Amino acid sequence: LHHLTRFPRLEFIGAPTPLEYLPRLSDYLGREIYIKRDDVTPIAMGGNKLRKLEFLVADALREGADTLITAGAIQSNHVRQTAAVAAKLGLHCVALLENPIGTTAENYLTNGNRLLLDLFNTQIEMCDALTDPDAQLQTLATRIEAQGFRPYVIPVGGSSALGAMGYVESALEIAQQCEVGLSSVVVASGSAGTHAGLAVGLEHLMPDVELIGVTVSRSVAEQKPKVIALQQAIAGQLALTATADIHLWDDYFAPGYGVPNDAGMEAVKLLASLEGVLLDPVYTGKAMAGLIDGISQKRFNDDGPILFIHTGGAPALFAYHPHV
Amino acid sequence: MPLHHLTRFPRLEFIGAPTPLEYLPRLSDYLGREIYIKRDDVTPIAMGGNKLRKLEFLVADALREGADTLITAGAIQSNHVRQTAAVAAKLGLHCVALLENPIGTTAENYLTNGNRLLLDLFNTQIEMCDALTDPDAQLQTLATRIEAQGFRPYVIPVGGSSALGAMGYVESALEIAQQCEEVVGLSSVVVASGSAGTHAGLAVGLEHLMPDVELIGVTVSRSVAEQKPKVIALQQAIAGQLALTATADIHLWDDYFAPGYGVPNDAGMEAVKLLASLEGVLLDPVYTGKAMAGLIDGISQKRFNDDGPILFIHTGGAPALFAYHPHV
Repeated sequence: LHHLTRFPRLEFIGAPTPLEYLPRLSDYLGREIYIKRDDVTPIAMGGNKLRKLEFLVADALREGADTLITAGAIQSNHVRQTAAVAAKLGLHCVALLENPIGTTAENYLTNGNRLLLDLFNTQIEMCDALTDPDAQLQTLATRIEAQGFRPYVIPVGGSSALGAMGYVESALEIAQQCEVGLSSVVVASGSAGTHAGLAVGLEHLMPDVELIGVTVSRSVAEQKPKVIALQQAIAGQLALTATADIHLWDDYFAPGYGVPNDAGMEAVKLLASLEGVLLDPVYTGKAMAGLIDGISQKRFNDDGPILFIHTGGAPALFAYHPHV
Repeated sequence: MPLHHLTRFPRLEFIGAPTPLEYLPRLSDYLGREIYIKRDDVTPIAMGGNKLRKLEFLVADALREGADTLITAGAIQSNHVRQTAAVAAKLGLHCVALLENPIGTTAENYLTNGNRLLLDLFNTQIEMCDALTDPDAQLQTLATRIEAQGFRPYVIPVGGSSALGAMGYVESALEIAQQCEEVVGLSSVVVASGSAGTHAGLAVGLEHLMPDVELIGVTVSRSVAEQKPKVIALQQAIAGQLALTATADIHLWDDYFAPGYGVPNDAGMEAVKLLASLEGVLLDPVYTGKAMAGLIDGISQKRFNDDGPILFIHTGGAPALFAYHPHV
């Protein structure tokens, strides 16, 4: 795994993020539950996207870029973290945003992550839909370049093979921190970089552990090709083999990306009330709902300890309140 | 060596490792002065903040007493209440909160979003009152009612600001001294001064570890005349508990909080926008935005002892941004 040091990398996090036992949640579910606190990173309310940006933005600087361009929903955590990093480094930031849920709710449209974008002086470009994100970002990049800037394009969710190296890094922390008998790891699976990064790292570091991605936007059939593709791409770049099966549960995100559901919201309440831990309605709440039902349906490989990867997202709580 | 009596006070571990102390190169470039930041806003519990350091001592005391319930008070958008509630949930303690609306707003996000929203997630029992006219007395009346239900209550004062709670910031000063060692020779430290525990704890710690550093408290709710005896009372009580003397004068600037506690002002807003746009750092309209506006003006007016490096204590507060939006 030494090839990770060959990639340029900025230091946004520093020390490994905490890995904690959750004794009250464990007592309630009758199962040992641990949490990787990737929500606690120091930049602009934190999250998983920061691990990716350590690599992506290092690349951006290597190319001498002065502008970061990315895309996501109005309430995207990735756009928020990209914009914070841009501000920190004196780079301009252009965000291509969509309204994925057709809401006119004031807090969704203007509060939460979207509010922070304004504080970070993000240039906002609206679009009807992100039907072809890569191509749409490329078009915007040319226009911004025509204005006299030197743009660097960061893909949706920061999920490229390079971005996903942040989660190979996270896997190293996990492996060091777990040295008890961990059986399963649960993570939200969205743009797939987090899932795929963890997949490559955990195959080599903790081969006996089962990694489960809980989809937040797509069926198993649509999502599996995406995760596998990144997995193979990451593996090649690190000069590793990656043969582990990708596991995905798609039962926990209906009626679609960015729409809260009851199981998800109840998971948010459960973690807040038992552990003082804040999840979110779009990602971690749905992923935790998956973990809980996995216990209910005896869906994991065995009865042993489960590690939940907290990827962040809590600023969305304030955007989604009171509804829509 | 000098702060060794801190050992005798029981404490829970909520923070873990020392919080980051960071240079702010873009802010420093703009202000023409070396600016560092102590990131007490980045702690692991429910969006972080200064109040957590106090809770390490207060809640340890509660557990030693056999208490199963935490009672405290503050504004609807109190960070202290939010952090207290989060710790209570984590430890399986009941939490009861006496809340007031200090600004008389009817704005829906102030009333129900931000910190207030999180209170419901932590299952806090919420008690409204017209105003916290006598917080200590009102807390005791509530404690009596709660005790009558069979609960074993532990009353935490507004802001967590008792001599015991303030030990959290004596501890913070130890981190600061260690982090600055052979790295930076600080001239000044700036912190928001509210219920006064943070200011007072830092005052005691810094007098002993870094006596030549100038500690500036920027008031968020009171004039220098009203605030200073509160800080001094705590400073002296903290020193006593540690078998130390504290002879340092307390310094406060009160020019930066008008028109009052919990009301945003223009300079505060501009300080929030400055830190966000230059450093990707999130301040808040009630506390840190106002303290930072003080730091900035202090530089502009040459209010500090000299032209040397300034450390800003980031005490947190950012969830209030979502409560104050779009207006109050």
